[PDB]
Amino acid sequence: HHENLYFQSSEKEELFEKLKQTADEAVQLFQRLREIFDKGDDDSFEQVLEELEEALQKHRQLADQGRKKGLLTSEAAKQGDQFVQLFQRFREAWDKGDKDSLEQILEELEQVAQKAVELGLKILKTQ
Ligand SMILES: [Cl-]
Repeated sequence: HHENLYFQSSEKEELFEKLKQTADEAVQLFQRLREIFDKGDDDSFEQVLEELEEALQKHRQLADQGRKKGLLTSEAAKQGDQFVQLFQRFREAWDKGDKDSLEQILEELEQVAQKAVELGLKILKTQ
């Protein structure tokens, strides 16, 4: 029989801890990606880019899991869609060698990332 995750305090807490753990790893990788980009190490850049893509995908799957189990769709979903779309453009600029678009998108990604940190952690307090 079905019960909303909202009312399963023990299982919901475990999901929320995994959400914060994967967010923390993705945010750490995003900050290292910025530092590597400034240093200009290609191999290190591509490595951290793949690790960040994998960490972001795991974070987003956990968010989808909570919503499938009953939680309402929060404003963090749409704001995270904005980050994912910009992040895919960033990766596509790197694939194509468009360093012009790369640096411009990265500045915009830094602002969207800070909003995602603030919005996601605020919303989690009352989900
Ligand atoms: Cl959500």
